[PDB]
Amino acid sequence: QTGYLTIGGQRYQAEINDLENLGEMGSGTQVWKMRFRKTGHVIAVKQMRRSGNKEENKRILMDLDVVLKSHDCPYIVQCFGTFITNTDVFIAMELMGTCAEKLKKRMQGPIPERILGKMTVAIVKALYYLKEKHGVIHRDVKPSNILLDERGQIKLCDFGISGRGCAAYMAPERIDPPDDIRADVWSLGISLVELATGQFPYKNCKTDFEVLTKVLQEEPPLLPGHMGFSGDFQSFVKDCLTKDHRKRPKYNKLLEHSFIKRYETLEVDVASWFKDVMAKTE
Ligand SMILES: *CCC(=O)Nc1cc(C(=O)NCc2cn(C3CCC3)nn2)cc(-c2n[nH]c3ccccc23)c1
Repeated sequence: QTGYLTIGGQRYQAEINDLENLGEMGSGTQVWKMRFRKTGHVIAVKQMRRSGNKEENKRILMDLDVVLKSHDCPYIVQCFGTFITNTDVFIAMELMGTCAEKLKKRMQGPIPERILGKMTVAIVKALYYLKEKHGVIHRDVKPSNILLDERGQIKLCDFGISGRGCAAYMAPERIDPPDDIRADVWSLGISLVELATGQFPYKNCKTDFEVLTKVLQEEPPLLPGHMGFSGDFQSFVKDCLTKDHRKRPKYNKLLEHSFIKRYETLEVDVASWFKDVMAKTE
């Protein structure tokens, strides 16, 4: 079903001209920021040109296939609807604030652990939902694929390489495979260290292959102990950053980790902290 926008619990018969274009948005690719004239809702609309790249359009249709069937997951970016015109296809995604990568740039420093705790519970349950409900492997987990908004929500972005990735967050066994959902556990751990310290773990790398050598030759980059990080946080990163993929835990035991169980029940106001950081901007 296309041509219908479903914001909240109301379905509106919409058209491409019923959306007011408010300009394009900067993200990993063509997503527009639009305003539904009949309701006033600001939504994200990515436009897939019919005469576009067949390889890029294939990646757009792959993630939409996963996004559409991920409606019962609260940690995946939702699709409000689709518009199939004669020359274009418009996918209406929900509008969020920014990604963890750009949030790292505006912060110009580390991200608090209490914010990464809610983020950790969100991304793990999002990846676990993909492996169980649809057998989907993200294979490209990185801060650029972790969205946030004013309401304090944290969600997963888009899986254009998902199967039933960036070389900077690639798992050790993805570089030298013997003879795999645990590959994203490493990518998540590398993303956590980058956000918890404000610096990429494998620095001073001018080549993608040089990053691959440091993953295999050097020890996994754990969290520093002089920043006040909790023991449960350091235990979660150390478990996620296990070089031997056979010893790295799956999402089942990751959910049973004490660091996850803390921020499932803890009340962390991600909404107020998000508005304060975005206020200080260039
Ligand atoms: C990693 C880069 C990234 O995530 N970029 C990104 C930016 C924005 C964005 O800047 N949106 C503008 C905006 C406007 N508001 C107020 C105006 C009243 C609402 N808040 N943010 C948005 C998104 C984004 N949001 N949902 C998305 C779904 C799929 C892809 C991107 C996306 C991303």
